Amino acid sequence: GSHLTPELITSLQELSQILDRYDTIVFDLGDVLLHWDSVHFTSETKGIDDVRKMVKHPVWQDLEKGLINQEFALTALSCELETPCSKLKEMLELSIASLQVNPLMVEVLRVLHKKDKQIYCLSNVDLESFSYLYKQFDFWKYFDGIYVSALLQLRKPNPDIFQYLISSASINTKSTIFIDDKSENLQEAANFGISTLKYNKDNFEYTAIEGGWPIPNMTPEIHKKRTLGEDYLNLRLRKFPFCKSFVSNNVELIGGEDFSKEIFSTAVILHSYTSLPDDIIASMCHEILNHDGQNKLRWCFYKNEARPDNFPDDLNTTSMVLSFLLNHNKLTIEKIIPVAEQMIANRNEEGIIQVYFDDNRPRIDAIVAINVLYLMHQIGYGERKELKETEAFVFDFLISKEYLKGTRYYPAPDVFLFFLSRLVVDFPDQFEKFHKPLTEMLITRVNCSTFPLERALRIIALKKLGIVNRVDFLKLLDTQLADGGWPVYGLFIAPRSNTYFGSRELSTAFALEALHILS
Amino acid sequence: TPELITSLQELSQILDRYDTIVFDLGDVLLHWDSFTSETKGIDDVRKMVKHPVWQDLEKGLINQEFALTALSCELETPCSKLKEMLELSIASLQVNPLMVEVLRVLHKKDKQIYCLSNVDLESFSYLYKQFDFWKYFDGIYVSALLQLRKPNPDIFQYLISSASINTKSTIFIDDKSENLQEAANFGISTLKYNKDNFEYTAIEGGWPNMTPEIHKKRTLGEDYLNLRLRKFPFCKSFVSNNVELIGGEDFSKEIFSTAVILHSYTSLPDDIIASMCHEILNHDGQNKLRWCFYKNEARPDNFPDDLNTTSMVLSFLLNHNKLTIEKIIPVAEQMIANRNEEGIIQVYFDDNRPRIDAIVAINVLYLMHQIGYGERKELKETEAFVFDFLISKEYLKGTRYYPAPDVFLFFLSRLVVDFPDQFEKFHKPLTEMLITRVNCSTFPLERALRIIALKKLGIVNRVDFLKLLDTQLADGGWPVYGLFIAPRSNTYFGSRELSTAFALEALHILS
Ligand SMILES: [Cl-]
Ligand SMILES: [Cl-]
Ligand SMILES: [Cl-]
Ligand SMILES: [Cl-]
Ligand SMILES: [Cl-]
Ligand SMILES: [Cl-]
Ligand SMILES: [Cl-]
Ligand SMILES: [Cl-]
Ligand SMILES: [Cl-]
Ligand SMILES: [Cl-]
Ligand SMILES: [Cl-]
Ligand SMILES: [Cl-]
Ligand SMILES: [Cl-]
Ligand SMILES: [Cl-]
Ligand SMILES: [Cl-]
Repeated sequence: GSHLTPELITSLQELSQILDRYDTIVFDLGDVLLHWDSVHFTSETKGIDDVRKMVKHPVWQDLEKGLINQEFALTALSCELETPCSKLKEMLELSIASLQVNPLMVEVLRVLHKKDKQIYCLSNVDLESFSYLYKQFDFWKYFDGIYVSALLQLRKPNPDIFQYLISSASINTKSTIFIDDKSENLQEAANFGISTLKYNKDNFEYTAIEGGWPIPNMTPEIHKKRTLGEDYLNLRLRKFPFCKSFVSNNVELIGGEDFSKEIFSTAVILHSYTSLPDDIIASMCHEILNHDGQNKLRWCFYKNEARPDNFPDDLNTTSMVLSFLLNHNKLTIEKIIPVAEQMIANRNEEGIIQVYFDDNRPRIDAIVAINVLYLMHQIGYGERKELKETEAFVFDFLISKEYLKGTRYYPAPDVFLFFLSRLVVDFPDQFEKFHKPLTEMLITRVNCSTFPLERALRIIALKKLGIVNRVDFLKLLDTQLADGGWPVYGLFIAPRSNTYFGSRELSTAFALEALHILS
Repeated sequence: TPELITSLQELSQILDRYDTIVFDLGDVLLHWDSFTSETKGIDDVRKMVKHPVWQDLEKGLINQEFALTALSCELETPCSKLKEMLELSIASLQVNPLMVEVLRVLHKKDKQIYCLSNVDLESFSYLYKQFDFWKYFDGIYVSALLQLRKPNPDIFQYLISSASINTKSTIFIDDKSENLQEAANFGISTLKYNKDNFEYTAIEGGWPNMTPEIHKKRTLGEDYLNLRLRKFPFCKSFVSNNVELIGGEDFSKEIFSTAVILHSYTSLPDDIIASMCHEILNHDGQNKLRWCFYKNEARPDNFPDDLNTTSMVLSFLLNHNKLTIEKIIPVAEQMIANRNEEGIIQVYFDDNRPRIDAIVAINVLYLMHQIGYGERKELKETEAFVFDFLISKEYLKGTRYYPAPDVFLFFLSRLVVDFPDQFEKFHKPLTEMLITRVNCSTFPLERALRIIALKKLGIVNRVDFLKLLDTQLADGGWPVYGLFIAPRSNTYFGSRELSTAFALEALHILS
């Protein structure tokens, strides 16, 4: 008998010794951390009765990979399974509503987290189910990274999903064990050198895997597109370190004209793309410091030559600039704190910090509130009680889903979620209640629009929150133009004239950040 | 080392030696005469066409608005100035009168003749409308429709495979050396066009992309469709209030879907054709060779026989030798007795339910020409109805029973291509419309219609075909699609069978 022989495990003490030997543990969700009831007769007798007929149908694979959504999958299945779609939907909702944790295995996960193991979730789940599961259960915080088929356009047991996890997370397979109930997933993982642990009803099957042989994707294309985009952006900003911009009446800036007389794009690029060459940072920083419309560490959007009559300094440009200058050691907190105090003196009747340093131009904007809050927490103002109404404004904007209508100056919903994730992730103790609702919204928006900049925002925000969004990443590659830059995009607007501002530089900087953060 | 040629008589003997001739458009068939500007930015269009972004535009990845927007940034020229220059360039193009005559003669001598050219979609649409040599090509291979461009060897392989070219007897006329160089690598002889002469290289051919995956998907699709129709030869249908039939309920009580499939997908196995033909012949909604859309069990009270089901059924049976023209002609005469006061043939056999529909008129006209009624004078107004519907672009509003514009263009293409002498004036306006619509909607059945109709008109639409491939589900079927509606209640009918049958016809016709 040449077949390897799994060591049977029947005592939690044994399980703990085995698991303690490994640096990295990979969990499945289904029937390891969760269980559910699949049988649901309804008020409708026609058709199937067991949700297992749906999840094992080939169409379910398209759902799992994010190619189709649940409405679409159920339409196809109502035909193939000769069952009214409204019954299929009812069956699926009831099954989903009946899911619970596996108490032993969630406790296992919590303990491995305490012991500072590296823990990853690798699972086939469709996108809307994943959203729901993320909100409903509370073991996600135990994971160092979450790899879900609907965000990957891959599914177990395809070898490519194991290869992508191993590469994405830099896994050393020799000290990695994989817990799953399906034998064909475990066999696929062992052939990558990962040791296996079969989760059975009353036992565990433990197979140590010496491994050692090397590992068999998109990676060559990726390196050339990254290089081509870098070269494109570096040439643009070495030639024009004052970031150019075009104005038009549509988000694609079709027929836009060169404007190039506002400092905010430059600040945005400094603030967001973390791999700029040092010489470009210096030249762009110089444009910030020497900008026309700086008055006593307050910044105006416009160069003086372009400033409309009576156009005030604004808190969005000032917050983002002060925050960048402080992070790069060009200003001290003690110089910034008096300007922050003027921001706190800029609240309106509801207590919300406003957009302009000008009592005759009252406005609020939830992204401007976010970036003001970011600066506040950065300088030590984080517990000033005068911030409470501004934070609640931001919180309700998220929870109410009002952000789906955009803000006054930023129409795209993902921009709000993106700048929010900077605050929620960089100051986690002060923003815990934002973490899950924010991550849940982002999950539901994976691949929901085609604009490269929007794609890139979702990639970066989700990855900073522990979740790998490979789908938006792939489609982001498809839209690089042949000179290596991405298309222009209108990131913000003058709302009364409906003028969009944007640049190829802005799109390309975020696209490269997204490519970098998943590398 | 090329052989320099300056004798027309020689050229004629070189060209007579080849079965297959490939033309480029630039310099070979169209040349230009280059009007200044003191505005800021570039003066010659040469800088746009050599910019890497121009390649995206030629490959059909972006349109002209998009490319001009990027180019206006990289070239620091106002996009409106780039746009004006582009347009003046394209409109100053003129035919090459010698080559157009060479091409007319080769066509009249029965050669196989192809156009292989890098041109963006909107320019091609304009040039297709502007000039009248397109009719001498057997197949037009344009980069914006292929998502390939010269001189990459992929585009030559695609052409050789797509048109089944024997390179031994093929010669390529072009004026760029790198294009000819690449063609030679495939065994194709070259004729470099200069203004004073041709350089001719004879090259010995005759020696032997995504074909692996295409085959799997075609096999998977055929297996899905064959299983569905072996199990339900009365083609099923679902109904709902939206084109995707989200929320749709099984209906399967109308015969027209079965007729559409028999009529449109030409590779069904013999046994499925027989069972489905049996459903047509046994349909109880039938009365003296007129058909009703509904089974009797579902017929609404006083619902009449209609010319759309009847025309399509009679046409299919005549074509599959189940009925004779002599039995059909008295039904055709009843259709001619069904004109409204404007002289247009109506939808229903019932003077109390007066309706017209441009697709019903098309399928009636098709039957008429098939049976020898093609010159009856009573058809004149119905034909003018269809023509005005096309030319006026009113078809973009859909017809009464078919909301999707490509459905009208697709059924028109069958008529126009199957009876080419009676519909000449339709050919170019119809091909123009279809060209501007390449890749303009996501629905698979619509993609498929544009692919099939364009190929029948001699233009290879690979853009729509590649996107078609991505929407197949893992069981081999494409998603359900609402092909027609009961307009007063706004009910869509459709099936996965219909979507799948058309998608497979599209894959087959480009194979
Ligand atoms: Cl639970
Ligand atoms: Cl959690
Ligand atoms: Cl997969
Ligand atoms: Cl500059
Ligand atoms: Cl400090
Ligand atoms: Cl406001
Ligand atoms: Cl707002
Ligand atoms: Cl904190
Ligand atoms: Cl023509
Ligand atoms: Cl190329
Ligand atoms: Cl049947
Ligand atoms: Cl006959
Ligand atoms: Cl009518
Ligand atoms: Cl109509
Ligand atoms: Cl004819």
